[PDB]
Amino acid sequence: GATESGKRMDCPALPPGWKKEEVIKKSGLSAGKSDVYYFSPSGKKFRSKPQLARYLGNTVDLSSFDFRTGKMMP
DNA sequence: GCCAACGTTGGC
DNA sequence: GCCAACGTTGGC
Repeated sequence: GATESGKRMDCPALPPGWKKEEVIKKSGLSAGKSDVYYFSPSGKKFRSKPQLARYLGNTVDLSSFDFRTGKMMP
């Protein structure tokens, strides 16, 4: 489910077609930690909440959006 | 030229 | 001291 890594998965808190993936760092000082990425319906990758907000504009309110989990967490 | 994966760091 | 957010870069 939602806490699987290495798996592209729907993010139901975002508009239709958005997906999320958690990538485990393979090497270096933070090996084993993770980065979370989002993918637009067109497949473009997004790496931060401000980046999502710039792109989505007023079609979403990301104020309570938790980037790491992909859930709204007021 | 693109882009995933690394490391950096300002703001907290 | 941590980490959200991003810049850089080698490998392609």
